Amino acid sequence: PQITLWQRPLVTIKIGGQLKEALLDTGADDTVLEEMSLPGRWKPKMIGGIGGFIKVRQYDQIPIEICGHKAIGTVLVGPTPTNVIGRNLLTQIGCTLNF
Amino acid sequence: PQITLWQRPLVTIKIGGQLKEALLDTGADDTVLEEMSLPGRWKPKMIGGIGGFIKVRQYDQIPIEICGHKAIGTVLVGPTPTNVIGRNLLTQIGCTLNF
Ligand SMILES: COC(=O)N[C@H](C(=O)NN(CC[C@@](O)(Cc1ccccc1)C(=O)N[C@H]1c2ccccc2C[C@H]1O)Cc1ccc(-c2ccccn2)cc1)C(C)(C)C
Repeated sequence: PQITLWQRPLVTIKIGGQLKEALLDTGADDTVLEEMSLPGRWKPKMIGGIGGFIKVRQYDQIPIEICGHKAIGTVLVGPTPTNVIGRNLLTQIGCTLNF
Repeated sequence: PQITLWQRPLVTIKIGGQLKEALLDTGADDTVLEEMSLPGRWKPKMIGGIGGFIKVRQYDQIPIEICGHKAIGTVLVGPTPTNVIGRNLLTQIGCTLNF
């Protein structure tokens, strides 16, 4: 689909069998979601944004659906102000910017 | 043009008679650039992202050119870790997400 940007590019994602709302963010390198539970062991990671950095838990090879498009990749979990889908997953669903 | 997301979507912008590199950020509500001088009146604003909030100066009706596409709008100036082009300007150059 083609999503204009007059409003936030919020979409429904499915992870761990649950539906959540997330922001398609071309400015984000990675994908970070609000506190939730995920299987397996996690690794530490520090991600930086506009206001500084936050510590997050890194889970790899996690199945995640974005607007119906299936993806399997790294999902970060921590105190993010909002759920954000970064380029690591945007590339998996074949997303591009066009103008 | 069509910008892939394998790498950060960086483009050249023209503003305040200066040439700078900025990031096309669909996850950004506003456009915020690192410290620079801009003409006209301004007012303080607190914007938040991963990490918390930072204080920036808000300049309105500022002419800007992105990848050859002219537009005008609000430009924020402050201690942002990187130059960001938000939705307020992405819409003007007809930028959309596609997959
Ligand atoms: C390489 O680092 C990243 O890609 N970080 C991601 C990220 O923050 N991306 N962000 C964009 C993030 C976001 O879109 C997330 C958000 C969306 C909605 C609500 C709250 C947060 C954002 O903050 N948006 C705000 C925003 C941003 C600019 C102007 C106005 C506004 C208003 C808000 O909409 C861009 C960015 C890139 C690099 C550095 C950086 C850091 C250190 C060193 C060098 N560079 C700092 C900011 C993330 C997510 C933490 C993985």
